[PDB]
Order: sequence, then structure tokens, then C-alpha cells
Amino acid sequence: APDIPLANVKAHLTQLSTIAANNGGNRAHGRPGYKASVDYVKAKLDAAGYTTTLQQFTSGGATGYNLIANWPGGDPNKVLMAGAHLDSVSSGAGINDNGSGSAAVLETALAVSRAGYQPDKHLRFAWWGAEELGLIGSKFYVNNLPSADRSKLAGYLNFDMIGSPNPGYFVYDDDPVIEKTFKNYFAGLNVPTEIETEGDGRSDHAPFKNVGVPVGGLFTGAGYTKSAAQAQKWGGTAGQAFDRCYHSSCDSLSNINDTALDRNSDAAAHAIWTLSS
Ligand SMILES: CC(C)C[C@H](N)C(=O)O
Ligand SMILES: [Ca+2]
Ligand SMILES: [Zn+2]
Ligand SMILES: [Zn+2]
Repeated sequence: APDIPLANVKAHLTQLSTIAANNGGNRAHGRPGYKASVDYVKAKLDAAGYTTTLQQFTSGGATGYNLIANWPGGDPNKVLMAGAHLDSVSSGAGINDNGSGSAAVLETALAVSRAGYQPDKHLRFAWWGAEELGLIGSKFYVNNLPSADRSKLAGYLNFDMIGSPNPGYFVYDDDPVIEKTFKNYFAGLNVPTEIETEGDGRSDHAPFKNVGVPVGGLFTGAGYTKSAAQAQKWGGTAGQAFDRCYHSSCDSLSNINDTALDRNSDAAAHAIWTLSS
């Protein structure tokens, strides 16, 4: 797998920050900042050769969208999916929650095209809308997939908050194969990892997990406090939240730790290449 360039990931975050600033200060469901985010991501994917689909749904009286991108080729009966929610809360730009996961998945999708990669399994990427209203977009996608198509899903990888400013390195403890793939990557960098407990079933992997699709993912921490033991293994500040700007107006471009964002973006590409062989 390729090394994902941190500068390219940060460039997507800068574009999402500008879109929020030009649209009222946020990228929330039912507000212009969300559709403008979808448009930026879709344009990059269409230029790289992906087949893109906009799935529309209505929640809380407003139209939301999911963006689904399929890389042509691969085994249609074994699909590997990776995704991230693209909406923010209305209090701010949502750069770490979840511009960080959205940008890492977008750059990995662009890396597949730049590399001319032809995977054995078919690759599909998704950006979910309305996750902040209760996983509405990912629930809509799973509820609308016929059972014949659900059985073709080999796994779903989720990236939701992967650039926290005072980070931890947490790996989901769901499917064992996906979990091991991420743990082995971090072992090679000599970065320890811990099992994800803070989020639980509170992100877009839940609807997939509930219907039997193997799931996994990465997380760097939100409102919980980093312990002394955690600061010893990862650096940062003990006694302070992993993300002091969670759901706040200060979740902006300065609310990102570059080392964590780079390591998690690289880990995402490593898992996507490894599991699609
Ligand atoms: C609980 C954490 C993984 C983040 C949560 N899913 C959110 O979007 O706020
Ligand atoms: Ca990198
Ligand atoms: Zn989130
Ligand atoms: Zn959130």
C-alpha cells in the first residue's frame, strides 16, 4: 500500500473549513454547508474515475444525502467498503468530527486511482449524511440494500474522529480479522493501541454490525479524559480531554494533531489494500 501524503489530507480539511466559513459556519444536515461538502468530495472522485451515486433521504423535514463511490472492477460478490460521516453539528465546522475521517477516506480513494490499483475485491467508499441526528444516513443505506446485496459485503471499515488534538490510538474490537490488520500496522510503527470503548455503537458502523457485516475502525478519542498511563504511552497531556473542542465552535483547522491524522490515514490505506487482496 502507498504512504498517504499528510499534505493532501490537510488540503481537503482546508477546503472543508472554507466551505463552512462561506456557509454560516457549519456543515450540518439540512444547511447549505453540508451539500457544498458533498459537492467538493464528489467532484474529486468523478475526476479520478469513480462511478458516484447521490442517495437522497428526508430527516427532520430536510433533505440529506449519502455519497457512494464505486471503483470499477473487482469481484462483484465480495465488496469491501470504507466510510466516514460528512456532516458536522451546527455549532462549528466539524474539522476533527468528522472532516478528519472524511478526508482520510477521500485521499485513500484518490490514492487507489493514482496507483492504478486493481483489487481482487470490489472497492466501495461512502460519505454519510445526518450521522449527528442518530446515524440516519448509514441506517438509510443499510435499510435499503436488498438482502442479495447485503450478503456481498465482505466488511465495512469506519473512520470517525482520527485527528484528535491530544490523541489516543484506539482500534474497534469487532471483527477479529479487521482488528488484527489495524493492530499489526501500528505494531510496525511501534505505537501501542487500546480497544475502543468511548464510542461504543455510536457511529456509522453500527447499522452494518447489526445485520451481520464484519466491521472495524479507528478512533483517537473525544470528550473522555486521557489518563496518566495513556499520556506515558502516547504523549500529550494527562487530565485533559482527547478532544477539548468536541462538538464545539473551536473544532476548526487548529483542532487537529498532524501525527495522529497521518498515522491513521496511512493505517486506513494499509487496511484497504490488505483486505482487498
Ligand atoms: C462517539 C464518537 C465515535 C463520535 C460520534 N459518532 C459523533 O459523531 O459525535
Ligand atoms: Ca503518510
Ligand atoms: Zn463523528
Ligand atoms: Zn459528532
